[PDB]
Amino acid sequence: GNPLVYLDVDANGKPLGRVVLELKADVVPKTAENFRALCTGEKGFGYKGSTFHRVIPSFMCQAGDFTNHNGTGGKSIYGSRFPDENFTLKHVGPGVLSMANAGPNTNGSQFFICTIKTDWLDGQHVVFGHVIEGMDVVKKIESFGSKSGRTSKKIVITDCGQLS
Ligand SMILES: O[C@@H]1CO[C@@H]2C[C@H]1Nc1ccccc12
Repeated sequence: GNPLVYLDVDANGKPLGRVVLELKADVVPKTAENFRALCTGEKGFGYKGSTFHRVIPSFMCQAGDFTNHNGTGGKSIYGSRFPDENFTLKHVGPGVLSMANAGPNTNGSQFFICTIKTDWLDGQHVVFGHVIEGMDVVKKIESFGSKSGRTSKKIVITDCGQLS
């Protein structure tokens, strides 16, 4: 069974609500497991307390750099980077959960949730899940972004974890 995990997100300390994500461990077990474990914090580090640092309306919301908080950092539960597992899942529309990277085989912890079909990323970013509920919360996050990616409020993952 695929994990169900959640992100509780605030904007300047004000709750926006909860995003619930299905992780496709049945297709990309290593990538799903990394994200699941970073939600629970069970390795001693993870997403709790970190930010959505790059948010671009009509594109995507990017988070997961819990070390440098600016797109340069993050790390996986395996090491500083891990290979692209596969590209079987595609960026088919809004709600897709996919790995940010810095080129081939540079997955760490940064990730993005799409607010549009980002099919030009197929074959280059590992898709590993989708939004089950809370896409309205993703839209609220999106509303505090801008074309440069700079956010107009501090968007924080106040809490995260696993539901099943
Ligand atoms: O080691 C890799 C590559 O450098 C950082 C940290 C980690 N993942 C990642 C993903 C997107 C952007 C930058 C990075």
